[PDB]
Amino acid sequence: GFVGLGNVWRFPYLCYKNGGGAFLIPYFIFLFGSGLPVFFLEIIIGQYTSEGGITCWEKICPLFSGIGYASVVIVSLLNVYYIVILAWATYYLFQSFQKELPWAHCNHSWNTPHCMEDTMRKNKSTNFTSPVIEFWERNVLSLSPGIDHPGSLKWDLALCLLLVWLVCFFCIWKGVRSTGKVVYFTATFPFAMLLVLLVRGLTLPGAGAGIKFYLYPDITRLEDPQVWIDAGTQIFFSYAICLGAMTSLGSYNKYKYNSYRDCMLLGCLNSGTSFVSGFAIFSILGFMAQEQGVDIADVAESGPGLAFIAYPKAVTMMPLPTFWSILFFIMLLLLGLDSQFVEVEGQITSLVDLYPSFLRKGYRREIFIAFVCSISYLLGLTMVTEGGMYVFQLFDYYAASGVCLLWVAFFECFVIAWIYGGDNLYDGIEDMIGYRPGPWMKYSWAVITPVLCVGCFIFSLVKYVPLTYNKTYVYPNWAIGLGWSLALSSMLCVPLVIVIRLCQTEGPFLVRVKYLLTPREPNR
Amino acid sequence: GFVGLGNVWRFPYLCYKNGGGAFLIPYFIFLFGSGLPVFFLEIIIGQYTSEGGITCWEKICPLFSGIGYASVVIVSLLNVYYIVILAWATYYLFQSFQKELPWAHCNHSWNTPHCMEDTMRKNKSTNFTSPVIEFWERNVLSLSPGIDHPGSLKWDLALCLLLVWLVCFFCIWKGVRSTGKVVYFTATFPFAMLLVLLVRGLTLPGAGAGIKFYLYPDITRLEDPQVWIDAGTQIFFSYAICLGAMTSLGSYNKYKYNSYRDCMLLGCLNSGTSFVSGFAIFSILGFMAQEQGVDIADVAESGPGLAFIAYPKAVTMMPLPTFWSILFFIMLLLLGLDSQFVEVEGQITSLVDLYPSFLRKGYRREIFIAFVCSISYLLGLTMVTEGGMYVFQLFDYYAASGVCLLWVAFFECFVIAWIYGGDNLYDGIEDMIGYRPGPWMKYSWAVITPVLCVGCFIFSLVKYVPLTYNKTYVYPNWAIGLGWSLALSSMLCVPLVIVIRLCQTEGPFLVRVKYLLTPREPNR
Ligand SMILES: CC(C)CCC[C@@H](C)[C@H]1CC[C@H]2[C@@H]3CC=C4C[C@@H](O)CC[C@]4(C)[C@H]3CC[C@]12C
Ligand SMILES: CC(C)CCC[C@@H](C)[C@H]1CC[C@H]2[C@@H]3CC=C4C[C@@H](O)CC[C@]4(C)[C@H]3CC[C@]12C
Ligand SMILES: CC(C)CCC[C@@H](C)[C@H]1CC[C@H]2[C@@H]3CC=C4C[C@@H](O)CC[C@]4(C)[C@H]3CC[C@]12C
Ligand SMILES: CC(C)CCC[C@@H](C)[C@H]1CC[C@H]2[C@@H]3CC=C4C[C@@H](O)CC[C@]4(C)[C@H]3CC[C@]12C
Ligand SMILES: CCCCCCCCCCCC
Ligand SMILES: CCCCCCCCCCCC
Ligand SMILES: CCCCCCCCCC
Ligand SMILES: CCCCCCCCCC
Ligand SMILES: CCCCCCCC
Ligand SMILES: CCCCCCCC
Repeated sequence: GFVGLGNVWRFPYLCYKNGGGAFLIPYFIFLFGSGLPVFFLEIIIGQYTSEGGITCWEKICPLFSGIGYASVVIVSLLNVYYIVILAWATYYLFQSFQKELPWAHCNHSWNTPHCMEDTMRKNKSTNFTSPVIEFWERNVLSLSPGIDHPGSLKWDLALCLLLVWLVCFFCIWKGVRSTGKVVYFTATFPFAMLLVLLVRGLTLPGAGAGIKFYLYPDITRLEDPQVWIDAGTQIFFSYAICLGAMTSLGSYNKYKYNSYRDCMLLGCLNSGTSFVSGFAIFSILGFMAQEQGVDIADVAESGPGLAFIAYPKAVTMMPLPTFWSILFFIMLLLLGLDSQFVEVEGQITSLVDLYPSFLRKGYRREIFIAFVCSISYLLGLTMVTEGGMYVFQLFDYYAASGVCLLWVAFFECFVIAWIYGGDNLYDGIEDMIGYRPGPWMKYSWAVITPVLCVGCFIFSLVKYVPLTYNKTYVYPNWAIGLGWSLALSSMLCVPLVIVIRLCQTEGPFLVRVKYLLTPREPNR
Repeated sequence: GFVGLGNVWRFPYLCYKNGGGAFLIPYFIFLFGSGLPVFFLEIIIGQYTSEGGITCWEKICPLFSGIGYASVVIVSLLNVYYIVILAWATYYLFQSFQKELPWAHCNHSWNTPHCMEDTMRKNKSTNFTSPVIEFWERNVLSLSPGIDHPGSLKWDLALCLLLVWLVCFFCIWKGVRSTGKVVYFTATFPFAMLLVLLVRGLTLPGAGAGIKFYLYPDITRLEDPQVWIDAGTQIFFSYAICLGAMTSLGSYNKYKYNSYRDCMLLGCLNSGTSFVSGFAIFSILGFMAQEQGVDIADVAESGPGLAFIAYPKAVTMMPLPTFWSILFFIMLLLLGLDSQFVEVEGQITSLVDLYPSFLRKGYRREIFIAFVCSISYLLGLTMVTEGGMYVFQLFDYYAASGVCLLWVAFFECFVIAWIYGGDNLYDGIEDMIGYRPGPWMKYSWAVITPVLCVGCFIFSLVKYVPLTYNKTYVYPNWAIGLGWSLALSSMLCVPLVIVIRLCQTEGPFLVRVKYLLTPREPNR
């Protein structure tokens, strides 16, 4: 279940946004420096404590327990916008049940008269747009001029959003497993369809330029600090780390269990599939580039939904457009639904034991399931509006990416490396997994991750570039302040809990900090 | 370790030889009818008996125990020629240690003056040959006019053959594990390089025609019975079934072990990698087809070594030819060496307990290791000669493929389905794997496999077409008789043992057959 939408949507969009292969160098650097390190860190914390996200930190250190609450805020904010991605896929699937796909040609009402089939884009107001972009913006999104103009709500997406929310609600309400029936179909189908797209994508006449764009890096983009943050957060996003799910996932694992092999295996496949999937989508872009006579960096739309622009273009070029289009949206929806079933249930599982005596399992719990879904439905309803795409971009860049992931990832390593000690963790690890691992992990949590986290944070601050959508829309100042509020909401959690914890322990600050620094029953 | 030279070399050659996608329909039919069925059959026999190839049949049925000896003959004959494939790869690797690859251009001594670089083939004695083919036939094989002309021995291959034989001898002699050190590098590297070739192969300008050739079938070829036999034996070859290795492999498995999941998983990946690998090599052929202005069915050489013609052509188009060429031959040699380490040690392990009191572990055993390797070295030395390629084709088509695999596969199912009973096996299976499986297996061993095995055998006999090499060389009558002798050697083992055992049990034939039909201590 390592495959998610991030690997097929977030990764391609981020890599496309950040030049070409210039994304890869920070991507693999962050992978081998922190990603697998912090992934194993959370997994082994879960195994050592056999406890949940917030509470395992309490076991490791009563102070700096705000990391757990920060994770809850991130997962909550993530679910609010992650579901809207599934809403688009569901709408596309519904539109893929018609004989001729709507985006195959642009002669319908919503298409701007300046549209022209990609086949004639080069064959024949110099700026000519494509049907695939038109359907996504003038039909699926009804893009408004700006975030300051919300406009009329699009009920089509709202209904699709309600459906996916209801599917998620019932699955959690009825304790339905994340993978339905046999896990194989839920597993091999994403691989099969991805390989179907890859074979089609590579075979495309323009795939050569796309792969060269995909792999050959640009050192100039490395100077811009945004690529380092995005690559670092990409890994943080795809592995679903710093959200408390992996700590819960490691909880179920037995004390005597070789989680090291699982983490490095599941870690490399999750990134490996993303890298392979990057070949397919970027191969499409090269084909679109030469067919349209437009540069690869400008042939697609640099906003979330690159998976909704290049991949539906491939299914159009597939032997049976309708057949393949339906299957793609099925696997796309499948990769998102299973993620939601696990990540949504994580916070309620985190919330139910967070505030007991009121959320007892049963009547109190069942209404809470709808309560979480409904409030998050109204909040997720904002992205449905015509200008809700821009709000979505703020949620993607800030709520569960950007500085927020770096800050929490830093404190996860900062606590374990110094307050708890990387050497002290190995003593449990060799007891648990049976053998003491090498020095790659210890020198990553203590040095590589803290250096990478702060350096990206600091260089971001001095070289501050405001967030832009489609590299052409400048956000208003208030929206950036609103966007930072989501990030500040999660990051402020750690310091806030520290102050509360210190107050609880009346006494000299030094005595109080030392008292609560002591780990409390780390393992049983 | 499911990947072998069968998936990277045997499948491409067979598919290429038997038209295009017309190979696939019998391929998947035989897969789902017998391949996974007989694979699980041998695995579950090994698990139920926890005993070796010959002896497990004795447990199931003292009569029809010749299946074990037939497997020994097949594995022995297979090892004699399988090693010569590694000898070619080793020679290619040695030739890949030079700055410029020898087959990149044809201006050397061995190249016929009628050769012309593929780049100039279409750009410019109408039949013009290519350097890649020239290097393989002239420098690597020194192809003689016919099998009736052996000619001078090529010492280069003989030395390479001795080296791989010595590597195999020492690994078995020192009990070295099949996978050296960490299994990961022995495992992920074949996948990585295969995916490197696939990305390069698909990106090639002519990959479109090759995939269409690969997938779109021809019903006319289905009439020819040779495609059904080759597809059936391809599955039998790639899974290394009907050789007694899987029976030994299933022996190590615990009685309470879900081998069903392992078999269907390892079964589908082994065929899945072969199918994916077929895309890469056939993509190359389409690129060679359009660059040479020659049909895909005639652009390569229809003899064993298609992996030595298309794949080295691919690395000549990769960014670092020498770098990738060395890596390819490394993974090619890796896919063969590990197979030899396991399949060679299988027969000595089968021979040592077959004739005890003389092959005791130690001084008697160690000289036997060289004795098996040396005799098989002299026998494998025949394919090294200039005309030894044709002898190799006889070994490929007859010794461990063709009718020989069908006959033994038939009797494996014929014994279990009728003499032992498919229902009786399930009673153990539900006790072992914990749950009774479906009716797909039982109706395959009793109906699908026996119908497929005999039907291919019968239609082969009535529509007899003599074996040909490169679709242009007609073998002499004596060579076919020699070739059938290898096949008749293995198949005749079954009836021979039956007569010997019937003699052992003096009495009425009906009483004797019934007495030895009774299973003897099937499980402990
Ligand atoms: C899945 C992992 C192993 C990555 C896939 C392969 C990696 C190693 C990359 C590195 C360099 C790459 C090559 C670099 C340049 C080109 C030229 C282009 O016109 C076709 C693709 C091709 C030939 C690339 C194929 C893939 C490649 C070999
Ligand atoms: C909307 C923006 C401002 C985000 C606001 C986040 C609020 C709702 C969150 C973030 C940090 C949270 C606090 C952090 C720590 C604790 C200590 C615990 O023992 C009781 C709850 C308490 C006191 C939390 C209450 C709720 C809280 C204040
Ligand atoms: C690995 C398994 C799933 C097989 C790989 C994909 C299978 C399902 C096959 C079946 C039909 C195939 C397509 C049939 C025809 C063509 C046209 C050709 O010009 C490019 C490849 C393309 C577009 C094929 C891509 C691969 C394909 C989709
Ligand atoms: C070179 C060609 C003709 C192949 C010859 C194969 C010979 C060497 C093999 C094939 C079948 C074998 C026989 C089959 C069965 C048994 C019964 C066993 O209890 C003693 C060995 C004995 C009697 C085998 C002796 C060797 C044998 C005759
Ligand atoms: C000028 C009006 C702009 C309205 C923007 C609404 C943004 C909603 C954000 C919701 C965050 C939870
Ligand atoms: C006319 C001479 C032809 C010689 C052919 C030799 C074939 C050797 C076969 C070895 C089988 C074990
Ligand atoms: C081109 C005809 C397509 C008809 C609908 C197919 C739906 C398949 C769902 C698995
Ligand atoms: C010989 C010059 C090209 C580099 C070859 C490197 C081969 C590495 C094999 C592991
Ligand atoms: C300028 C502020 C407009 C409304 C912002 C609402 C944020 C939840
Ligand atoms: C016509 C027979 C030539 C020699 C055959 C040798 C077979 C081992």
